[PDB]
Amino acid sequence: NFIVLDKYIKAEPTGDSYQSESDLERELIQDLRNQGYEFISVKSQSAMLANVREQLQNLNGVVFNDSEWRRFTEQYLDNPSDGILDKTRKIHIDYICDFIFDDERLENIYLIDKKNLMRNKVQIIQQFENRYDVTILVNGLPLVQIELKKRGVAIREAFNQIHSENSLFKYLQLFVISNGTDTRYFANTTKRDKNSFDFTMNWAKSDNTLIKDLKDFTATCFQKHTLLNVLVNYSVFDSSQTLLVMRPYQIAATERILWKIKSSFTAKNWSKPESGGYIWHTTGSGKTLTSFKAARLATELDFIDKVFFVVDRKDLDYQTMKEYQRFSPDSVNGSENTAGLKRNLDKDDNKIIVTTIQKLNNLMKAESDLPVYNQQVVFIFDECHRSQFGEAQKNLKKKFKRYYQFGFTGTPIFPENALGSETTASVFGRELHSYV
Amino acid sequence: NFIVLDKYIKAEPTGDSYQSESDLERELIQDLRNQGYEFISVKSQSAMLANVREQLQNLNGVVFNDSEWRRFTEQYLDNPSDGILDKTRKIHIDYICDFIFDDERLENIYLIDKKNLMRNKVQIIQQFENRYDVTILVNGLPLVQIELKKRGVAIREAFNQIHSENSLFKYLQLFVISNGTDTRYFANTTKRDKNSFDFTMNWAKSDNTLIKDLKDFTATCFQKHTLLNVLVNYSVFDSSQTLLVMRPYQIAATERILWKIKSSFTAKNWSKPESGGYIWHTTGSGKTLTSFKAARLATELDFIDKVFFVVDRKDLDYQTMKEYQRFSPDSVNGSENTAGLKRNLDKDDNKIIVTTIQKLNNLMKAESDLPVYNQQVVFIFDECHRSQFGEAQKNLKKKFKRYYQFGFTGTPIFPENALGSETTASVFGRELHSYV
Repeated sequence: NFIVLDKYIKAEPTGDSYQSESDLERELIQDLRNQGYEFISVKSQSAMLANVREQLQNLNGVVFNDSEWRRFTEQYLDNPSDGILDKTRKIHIDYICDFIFDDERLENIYLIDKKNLMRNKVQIIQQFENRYDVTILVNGLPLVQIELKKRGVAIREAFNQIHSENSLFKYLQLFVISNGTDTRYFANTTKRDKNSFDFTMNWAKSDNTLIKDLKDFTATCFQKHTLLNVLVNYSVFDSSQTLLVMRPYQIAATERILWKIKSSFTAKNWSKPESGGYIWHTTGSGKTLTSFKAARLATELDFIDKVFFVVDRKDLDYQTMKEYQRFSPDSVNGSENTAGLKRNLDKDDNKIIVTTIQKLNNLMKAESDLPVYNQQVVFIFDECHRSQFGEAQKNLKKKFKRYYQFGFTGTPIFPENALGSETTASVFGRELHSYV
Repeated sequence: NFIVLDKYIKAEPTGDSYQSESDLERELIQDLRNQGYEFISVKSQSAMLANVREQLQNLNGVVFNDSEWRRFTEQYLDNPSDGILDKTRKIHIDYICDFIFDDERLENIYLIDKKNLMRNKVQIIQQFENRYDVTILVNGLPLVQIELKKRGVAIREAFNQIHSENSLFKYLQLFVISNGTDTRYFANTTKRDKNSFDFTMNWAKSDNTLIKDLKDFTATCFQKHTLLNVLVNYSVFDSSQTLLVMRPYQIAATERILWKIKSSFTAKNWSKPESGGYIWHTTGSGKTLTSFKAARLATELDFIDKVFFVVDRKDLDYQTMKEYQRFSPDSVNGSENTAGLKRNLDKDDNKIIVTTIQKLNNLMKAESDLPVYNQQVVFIFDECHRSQFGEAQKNLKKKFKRYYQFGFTGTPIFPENALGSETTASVFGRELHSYV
């Protein structure tokens, strides 16, 4: 089911005292091969590229000769004129090459299969030819680089010590830094003070249970679906350009939201006060980012037709829209009126719509039985049922039925701070995932 | 010394009855390895390209990695978008790639070393994956394709029977067709009636001794310097486009001319009536082509400074010039006057000058001790000492001294036809090479 775990797995030390740099390598290879991986031997650079033209065969089902592989190698996969940024863009944005065969038919060669990601074959290798390196290599390309240390190299100086040929090691998205007792991970940002252990991430369980050691970290995160979802569906290549990786509580809340959608659609549920739910992530979050990944994975999920991330305007429809235009390509304005918002409800393929609740009430109190009624519609609020039970919501319970009404709160109106509005007892029902 | 032989070598049958297609293959491989060749085994297509990045190393003295070899393989040597014509042009015209290293220095990668051609390493391979094929493969590239037959396949139908992958076999310049008794050779022209055995060539000795069998043909022509000179210095890629290969008597006459130059320069000879010489090739020759190769190999020979291929104009300075512009790049007009011809004697790097004898007499009877006197100058006449002993020639014996005065005749004035002028007794001295 989920990605961020709910059950605390068994974590035991298997020493192998962690003042070494090879025993934890062997233990890590043992645990990954227990998790059904494949260890091959490439003490070279070209044979690694020979692995790609065989592992990609199973993923695409078509046969290269050597002559097509010349073109595919030098024009698309292994351009010498490219660094880390465009190659990361090739990982996350342009991951398909529209390749022309010598038989002259255009076929789409993938790199990472993103729809049905079980086909994406993983392998494990280690260092060859600096320090000691283990590499989880996905579909021929090296993606995750586990870098190991000792206790004398503390976690702050672990990053601070060290930050063609080879050019193939510019596909590395992550750098899982660990020593034997603490384990942190991050993406390609290499500053000294700011990109220290504060910007890196403690992987954790659902609520607050942080993970430090290796064996528990390997048992949790390095599953196939888990680590491939962390690589693919939960990382944003911002057009700064900067790769941004979600926090684990963000991923957990997004998974609870999307599984609530998935479990509610299969049991024909809509317009129920228990069909909703709400999240409390207060601040220091990038709630823009969590809401964006929730809405973006909702849009492709094919059960629905419209997603309304909708707030109350006090310079928010200019602000958060500017956030979602930062995550460059696509989000449709609810700007500027209730004439053209209907045009946005006519349009598709860019299904995330960011409007204000006031334009929605101006649409819903009039305009005579809109034709976007029967479609499956997901609301993502801000100032949710833990902040309001507003007149717009009872207008909504009057008009709409096939809606999944979710929301976010910054400070929830609990019974402990019930001075403003009610609690959540008949609007969103249960709380889903929180952070404090 | 020479290329076309003067001594009849021993030709003996070593049967191995020639109703087979494998015994003459074995005999041919035995004879070529007796002539100091190398037989490797490539039952593939890619490993043949692996031979190139090792044999070219000795020829250029520099080291590729795999990444430079990607660029050199796909951009220059093995373009998929090229056929036979541009690849033949790469053999004979653009045989150097100005390659940029990954260390960023421009160095000139050769294909065939043309100045000191002993470095050009040859190998021999046979067929793999049609009929039976033996291939002499020069410096990694396959150049000569010996194709073998039997007696039941007659020499006329031998060509007439059969006229990516592989693309490497488009470097083939020749097709030495033989059966076991007769042996013929030609270049890339594949018509039925016209490009039959008439346009192909009987290799021969100096005067008239034709060669038919294999063992004598292998003992004569498949020497390293002999076959590499036939490939390199005695083939013209005409801008028709058509590759033209010289006749053996043409090559023999050119070699006698150039060795007479080489033996006369080393013994400080000039202005002697025995320092000259003359050729009788009557017609059906392309005397334009023989004279062009004589003058062109004279110009690069570095002993001389000026070459005057000079005739008497009856629409010849427009005709033969049009022939030498057909052999596209470079030949300087003696057109149109004795004012600008002096400009042509000032200019260099295009040392072949085609003027008329009348403009020369207009230059030599006046203009007061020209400054192009002391340079080493080779005259190539037409209507030679076997056709005239003209007043221009005694003006020349008055003025010039450092000249090598050669000439051609169509019908020689022998003593047998001495009605017109004298013989050659004090002008060019000895006859050099003839054909009838």
